[PDB]
Parts: sequence; C-alpha cells; structure tokens
Amino acid sequence: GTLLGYAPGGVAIYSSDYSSLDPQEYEDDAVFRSYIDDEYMGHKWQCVEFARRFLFLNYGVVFTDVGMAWEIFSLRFLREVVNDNILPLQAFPNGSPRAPVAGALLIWDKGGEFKDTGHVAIITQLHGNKVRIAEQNVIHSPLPQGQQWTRELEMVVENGCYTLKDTFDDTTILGWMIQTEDTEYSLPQPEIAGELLKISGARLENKGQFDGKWLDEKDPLQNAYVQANGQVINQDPYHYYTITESAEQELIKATNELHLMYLHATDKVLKDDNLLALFDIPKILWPRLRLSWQRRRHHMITGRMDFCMDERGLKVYEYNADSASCHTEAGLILERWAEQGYKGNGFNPAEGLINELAGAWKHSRARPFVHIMQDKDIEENYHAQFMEQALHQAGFETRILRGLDELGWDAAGQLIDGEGRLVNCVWKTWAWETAFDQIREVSDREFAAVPIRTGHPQNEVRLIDVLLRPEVLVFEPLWTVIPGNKAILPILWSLFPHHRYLLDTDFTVNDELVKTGYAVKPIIDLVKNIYQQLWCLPKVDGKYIQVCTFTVGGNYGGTCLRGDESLVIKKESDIEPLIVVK
Amino acid sequence: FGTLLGYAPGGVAIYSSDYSSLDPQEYEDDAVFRSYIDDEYMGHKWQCVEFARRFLFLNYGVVFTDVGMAWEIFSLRFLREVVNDNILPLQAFPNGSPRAPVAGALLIWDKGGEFKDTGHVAIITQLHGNKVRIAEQNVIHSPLPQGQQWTRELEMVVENGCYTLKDTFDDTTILGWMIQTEDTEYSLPQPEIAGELLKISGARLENKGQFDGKWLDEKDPLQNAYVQANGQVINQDPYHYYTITESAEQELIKATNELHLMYLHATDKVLKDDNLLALFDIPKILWPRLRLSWQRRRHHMITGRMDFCMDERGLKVYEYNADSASCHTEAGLILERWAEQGYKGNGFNPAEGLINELAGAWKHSRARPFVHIMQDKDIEENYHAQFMEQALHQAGFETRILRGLDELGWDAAGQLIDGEGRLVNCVWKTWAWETAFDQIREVSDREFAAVPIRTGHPQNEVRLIDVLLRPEVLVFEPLWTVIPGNKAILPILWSLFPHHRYLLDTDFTVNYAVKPKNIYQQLWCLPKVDGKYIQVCTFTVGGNYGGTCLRGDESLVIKKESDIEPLIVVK
Repeated sequence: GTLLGYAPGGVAIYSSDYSSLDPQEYEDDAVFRSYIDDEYMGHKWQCVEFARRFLFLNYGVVFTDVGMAWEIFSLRFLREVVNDNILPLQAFPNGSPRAPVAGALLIWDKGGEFKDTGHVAIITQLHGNKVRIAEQNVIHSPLPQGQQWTRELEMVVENGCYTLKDTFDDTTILGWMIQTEDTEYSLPQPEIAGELLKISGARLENKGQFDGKWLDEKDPLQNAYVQANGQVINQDPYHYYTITESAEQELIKATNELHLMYLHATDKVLKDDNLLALFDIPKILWPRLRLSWQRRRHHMITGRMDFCMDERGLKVYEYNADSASCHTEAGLILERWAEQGYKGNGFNPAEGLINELAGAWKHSRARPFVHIMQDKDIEENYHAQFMEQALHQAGFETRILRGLDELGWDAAGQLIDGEGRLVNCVWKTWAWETAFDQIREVSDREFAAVPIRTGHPQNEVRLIDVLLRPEVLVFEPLWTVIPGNKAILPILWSLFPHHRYLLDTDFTVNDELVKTGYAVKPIIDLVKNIYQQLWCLPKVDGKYIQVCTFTVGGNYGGTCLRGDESLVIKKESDIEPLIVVK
Repeated sequence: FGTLLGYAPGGVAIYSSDYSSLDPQEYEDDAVFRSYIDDEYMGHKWQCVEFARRFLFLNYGVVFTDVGMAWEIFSLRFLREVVNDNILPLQAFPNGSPRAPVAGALLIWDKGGEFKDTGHVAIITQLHGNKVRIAEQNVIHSPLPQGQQWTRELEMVVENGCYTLKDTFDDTTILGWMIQTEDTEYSLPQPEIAGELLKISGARLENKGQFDGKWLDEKDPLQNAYVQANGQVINQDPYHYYTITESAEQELIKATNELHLMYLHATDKVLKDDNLLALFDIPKILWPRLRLSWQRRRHHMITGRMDFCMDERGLKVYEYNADSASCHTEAGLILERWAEQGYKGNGFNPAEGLINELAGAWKHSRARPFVHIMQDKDIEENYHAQFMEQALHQAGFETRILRGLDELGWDAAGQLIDGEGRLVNCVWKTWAWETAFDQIREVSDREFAAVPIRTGHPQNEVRLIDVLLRPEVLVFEPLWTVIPGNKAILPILWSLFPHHRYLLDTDFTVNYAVKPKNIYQQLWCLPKVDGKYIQVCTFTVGGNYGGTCLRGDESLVIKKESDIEPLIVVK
C-alpha cells in the first residue's frame, strides 16, 4: 500500500493497490491484517479498516467488523475497547433533521461507484456548508500537502433537514451514525426477514465421494481425528445444511455483541457475593477469580455460543468460554468434507477458524513456550493437536502433556515437565471445574489461600497445583467459567431486558413466563432454579439443529451446526456439514 | 542468604534473609536486593515487610503502604487494591480483642525483645483449631519440613469472647491483627502523631568556611549546568539548615502514598463527568484523548511532587503537580553535595534515594529503548533534563536531549524524526502539557473530528503539540497528569474524603481564602521558622514516596523561584 496522507489526529490514509502484488505474497494472509498494538483493525487497506482505525486511535472505540460497509448502518453500538463498554450508536438517513457532526460515520449503501460493498467514511471537518471526510479505498494518489481529507461533499439545509450530495452520481448515501443516547430522529434497527434465518436441508449428488478413506490418515491431525471417530463427520455425509449469507451476517453481529453482553453480565456477577455464590465456585478461589477478571478480561482465546435459529429470530442458549470444542470438526474436517464432495459456490463458514486462532495467539501475552495440557482421552487428542497447529502457526513452541504424570517440581519447588523444562504457560483442554473439585473442601475460614502443593512424597502433581500456581499463565483464564453457567442468564436478562437475542429468564416465575410457558432449569422440566421462556429448536431433516458460533479474542470465528434426534443437544451429538449460500 | 525455605498457601515462597555473608554498602543500593512481581515493587529481599506485601499481592492483588518498619503497619487504615488503585478499609484490633483473628489477617509485633527496633509482621495463614499458623520471613533460616506451609504455630486463648494470642518468644509485644473490612466494631482509632514531632526546626552548622569556594563541581556536566543556572548556591545562607523528626518523615511517607491514591480517585471522578471536567480549562478537542490516557496509563506516571503545610497543627496538602514537577536535582543531588561538604551530624537528607527510585521506575516502565528528552530553551530546564537523563541511563535507556523544537522533522512517510534522522517514538518532557494545549486552544471540537496536528510542513516546522499528540509517540508524563495539579480538583478531593486529616476544607461555594468561578478553602498558612515561611514537599515516584525537601520564602506564598532549603531528618 501507499501512504496518501493523514486524517485529523495523526491517522494515516493508505492506498489499497493490491495490483502491485504477486500471488506469491498473497499466500501469507497475515500480511493483510492491520493491527494497532494487539487490536485487530481490519484488512489493509479497506474502507472499513480506515473507519475502525480512525475511531480507535482518536476515541478508543470500534464497531463490529462486518463484512461489508453498508452493513454498518444496522449497528446500534460502538464498543469502547479498554473496558468493553457498549456505547449507543444511532442511525440517521440522508435528509434527516439530525445534522451530521464531526466524527460521525458516513455510510453508503451498495450501488454505483460502491457496487456490491457500499462504503464508509469518517466525517473529519465541518467547513461551513462543505462536509470534509477521510476514507480508504476511493482515492489512491497522494493528497495535496497538508490536506487531511479525501473528499469534500456539499451539504444542503432546507426546511430544518440536512442532505449530503456525493461526489459520484450513481451512488446512494444511507446516512450518518452518531454515538449518542438521544434517539430523536433515529432509524429503528433493521430486522431481518424471518425467512432468511431458516436452516435448509440439502443433498449431495451421490457418486461415492465418501465411500472410502476421505480424511488422510497420514496427516497426524486427521488420523488422530480418525482414531477417535473413524472416517466419519455425521451419519450421512451426502446430507448437509445451508443458511443464507444474510443469516451469517446476522450471526456475525450477534456473536460480537453477545460477547460484550456476557462480559457485562460477568462483571455484574463478580461485583456481588450474593450473585457469585450461585455459581458453585469454591469461595477460597474468589480472590483469584476476581483478580483474573480484573487483569485478563481480554485474554480469552476462544469460546463457543449456541443458538436457536429459525423464522422467529435468533436466540442464545449458552456461551461456553472455558472449555469450548468442535473447533477441529468445523475448521478442518468440514473443510475436507467440502473438498471431497461439495461443488457449489457456497462456503463452510468456519473456514477461517485456524487463521483466526493463530492471530489471537500471536497477539496474546502467551510465553514463547506453551505447554498443552489435556486429559488421557481420545477426543481431546485431536482437539489438543488442532490447537497446537494454531500455536505453531503463530510462532509458539509447544509440548503436549497427557494427564499429569510427567509433571514434577525442581529443587526450588518450581513445576517442570518430563524434560525438566519449567512450566509457566498452559493452554488446557481440561475444564476448570475439574480443578475446582480438588479443593472443594478447602475452607476460606481455615486457609488464607489455596494450599497447593509445591513438592510431594511421590512427586505427584495435581491439575490444581499447576493451574493455580502464580508463575503459570493459564488459558483460558479463570474468569471464563462464569459465562457458561446458566445462573448468568437471569442476570444477562436484567441488564438487557427484552434484547432481540435473549430469552426471558429469571430466578422466579414471572407473569410473562406463565403466559409464555416456561422451562425450569436447576442450578430440566417444561411447563434454587432459573426460569426461562420456552423456545425449542427447529427440526429440519429429521433432526433438531442448533447453530453455534465460535468466538476468537472476543470476535466471530465462524459458525457450525450441531444436530440430534432428541430436542436436547448433548456433547456427543454430531456436527453437521454447513454451507453458507446466496 | 536468599535460601528458599518453603511456601505459604497460594504458592508464596518463603526466603531466608541472611545478609551477613556479604557487603553492607551494596545490600542496600543494589537493584538485585529489590523484590518485584512483574512491575510492582514488593520489598527488600528478604524481609518481613516484603513477605507480607508479596503474600497479599500474589493471593489477593493488594498491598499496603511500604512503611520503614513493621510496627508502623499497625497505624495504617487501608490496603491498596493494585489493578484499579482502590483504597480498601483496613481495621486494627489489639491482642485480646472480641474481634477474632481471621485467615489472611496481618499480624503485627511492636518493637521490642526478639524484634528489637523494627517490630515484626507476619500473615495468618491457617486457623487450625486453637492454634494459629503464620508465615513470615526473616525469622526462620533453615528450610521448613517437607510440605509445611507455615513458619510458626501460636496458641490462641479464647476467654470470655476475647481472643489473645501467645507468641513463641517471651520478651515480645504483639500489637494485634488487621482485617480488611468496613466494620469498625471493636477496632482501634487511628493513632495521631503528637504535634510536637511535626515541627520544623532551624539549625546551623559550625562555620569553618566549608562553603567559601566552589563546593559544586564544575567539571561534572550536571553540576555545572546547575551552576550555570544558579551559581554555587543552594540557598541564601548554606550554613543554615532545617530538621524534621524521623516520626514526621514517617508521617510524610504515609501521607504521600495515601494522597496519591486519593488524587487518582478524584481524577477519576473528574473525568467521569463533563460538568466537572469543564472546570479544568482543557481544550474540549483533547477530551477523548485525555480519557484514553487516564483509562490506559494511570500506572504510567513516573514522578510528581506534593506540597504540604506541616507543623504542630497537623499535615495538610496544598497541591500535587503530577505533570511538570521539578526540584529533584536540588533535593537529590545538590543537597547531597551540601551535606557532604558541611554537615557532620547523624541525620540524613530524606531525598537521598531519589535518583535510584527514579531509575527503578524507568526500568519498570513501558518506555521504549530510546527516549528523547524534550526541554524548552531555558536555563533551569537544562539541569532538570540532565538529572532525569542520568536516571534513564542508570535504568538502561539510551537518550538524546532536544532543546526547543528546531531539530525535529518528518521523514518521507510523515513520521517524526530527530536531527540525526532517528524516529522519535518515546518522549520524556520537561515542557508542561499546557504549553501544547495552548497551541490548539482555538480548535473547535464541533468543527474538527480530532486534533489537526501536522505531519508535514512547508519549512519542516514541528510544534510541541505535533509531537506530544502523535499516536506513535509514547509520552511521559501521560496527558492525564494535568488533572491533579489543577486547584479545581481540591473541592472534588474534599467531597470524596470529607474531613480527611490531610485535606483542607475546599468547595466551589462558601461553607476562607478565595482562589481563582472560584474555589474557597479553609485558611491555613505556612509556619515561619527562622525568618522564612517553609513548605514541606514530597516526591512521588511511580505513585510511591521518593523523598522530602523543603522550600522557603520570605513571603507567605512560595513561588517556583522560591528557594530549596537544606533539610536533615534526625532522631
């Protein structure tokens, strides 16, 4: 790219002339990711990337990384990065009585000059009747000296209403967005047609594509997967499901927003002992759990959100931020599946998974050498190996520890592995709860802190002795156990009452819950517990399908489907092949 | 020395502190004896106070003011939550209290017996029935038995609802325990220092002509720069000096640490509300960047200076300059010269550790390997810049001093560079932030989305604001440090800690000096001591105490030109 100049605040404007590139460079997709310290801004040097980066550097906020600029007009919040605050963002149509202001996002719908993507610019200066903007991927030649705008648009005020005129004539300006609590004159948030949220069944032409060994056993990752499952993804590989590109766009927005909503709920829980007590976490760990949250809220690498998605809308059921899995099936096995038998133009929405994980690890505070800790269990073998691939791609060295036998302490009481190498950075497949169970009887009135071992007769190291060791940096962080506990659903609801992605939930039976019908779930019959309005999964080609999204560093990492003949998906229920289509 | 004896609960290591085996001169000053966890100073290896701060830190994320001797811990009434700097109430209960000791409590010994002058501190690690197990450093000196995570067990007697603990030594005095709780029932009222000990005294040296010639070295660049700005002078009569008691210094150490946190809380309140913030006269265009600075760099302040009124009536802070504080050179170097050249008593200059405290702060900062020092073309700024450069060098940083803005330019990519073409990306400035603010005071936040700083110019003319507000430049002190030194913060401070012993009643309305929309504060004038009004000033370094110095003037109001006065702390 080329530096064209700077918008106010010292924000660089670049040319995204992919032309001057050869396909050999474009093989490493890390060179296209624009970052400011460890915060992903976007793709060099797109319009969306300039807008996030400008808002980030000048105000410390960003907005959900939607695939196309016209999509921004449907967002109703900006994310304050340092504390993850959700700030209200309003939309105003061109011709609005709400005049455009300095710093507003100016959005173009698709069409004309901005054909299929629409566009975004930042309004940088109000020069009387002209509206100066800065933007990327429109101008590609250096700007005059000292000019800190890319284009100037004329604004007309007639009858208390404001109308901007583009410099192009076949385009359509949707309007401007202002971060404010005032909703006067604002557009109500667009609602996706329910029909586009329907999950459809599909069938491949059966030419025996999957009759033999379609996963390669020689690839240790795929063979490890085969050792735990066989040459199998689902019961009938010729059957798969599709969702619309619009549904995926909605899943991408919901994933990002819900992540921030869960962090707010987690913070509300952690600030009140009466709420925290509902999560069944040993009191003795409370100070460390709180400590973890205060300093590592941004250190979560990956999680998984499960939804109910059909013509009625999108509803979250759960968010496992601690021990999420299914990454291998969705990011690797489904790719081989598509390769082997799919020939349409759609795509597997979890295709970008590995790359996204690598970026998270590269921009984390992990140590150079990461010990991967898994249980001696065949499914965990491939999950651990899939993550090891992402770690290596990001530049880390690793050692996989199966069970706890090779761990011991050195003469100074520091944990070491089998090669006598100090252990101080762990990525685990173990659920934290497994570690909690080892000290569930340690009273916080008797002990000042957890009496973990630092030496032992038979050099016997327990899981809890490594995870709670101050010198060991653990992923996922301790605080991640909060999100997945159903005790948080009533809290999430009180913080965002009647949110389009939430289900009415409470600790008591409301009058809303009686009229609506509700499920009683223990901290599971249908009608101390939580009560939630009923909202069962759609049944599609003989199975109840649940839509799942992966979060990676708090952002969307892809989507996959889980299906079952029962109305209740279990951890053993199958991943089903998913293809996103136009 | 430093032998690992075992661990207390939570994985906290217990080390033996056998100094003997080596140098005295170096145990103190060498950075190798300062215990840290990541970037947070824990203590002196491997003392009792150090183990208590680190135990509390690693296990709960909290610490307590780093007082000189264990027994003084008993007088503290709060713990500091490190991440957010919250002030947590801390209560003290005497031995024999109806308030029982809890696991995690600080157990303090007064001086006396086995704990001679220092007193002692331990943490209560386990309540095993009628025993109380503790962990501590600087008592045991042999490894503990395998798997034992306490250094001593002590018997507790429960007679009539009152708990009394018995020590294992028999010539000692256990003051009691401290618990972090908001419940004050059965708790000790915070000790008040007798006013007499807070008096500043005048004293004189035996005049043998020690100051007749050049007592400052003009061959030393730093000392010569000081002389070029002042002559061979520290004050008007170098045979005259002042003293304060070790007890007063102890009081100034505590107050300094507490007041820094209190000012951080008032800063937060200010930044959380536009109504409050508008009172500080900071260009509104700068507001989002100022808040970002506060949010991300609260722990990044390097050094500041608090000015107090101190005498028999108490200790009262007047101001905290967290942006452009000076006097470090006079207090940390010139007074060292002065004492050396003419003082022959047993006391010490309380700002003697200033240079080393600053070096530590820089070493533990996020400053970049190469730091440009930016100063204006002003004679007193020359020596302040060089004093700070010396601390940066000591901490491992490379530097280059920029005087005025002329050598600064932009390369082809519009990035800032110095006269040698090196990229400028980390600056420590002697310039006050307000000087830069002034350059963009007319930039409206209604017309411009952000500050229209230059990234190029017809005559390659770089302004101070074009550097300090550049995203790629990491500036010290951070932009938020402009808030503590503004008088408009005094009423906020008061509202947050009403009737606090170190504050002066101040409000925007009259509840009585009037300071310029006005602030009204209770009258409270500086004491006159040997012909001058004397102000007591402490340096903060990384939020911690870095020393004390005195400033005096014939007038009741000390000015920046006011003289630093030789200061000795004595028993």
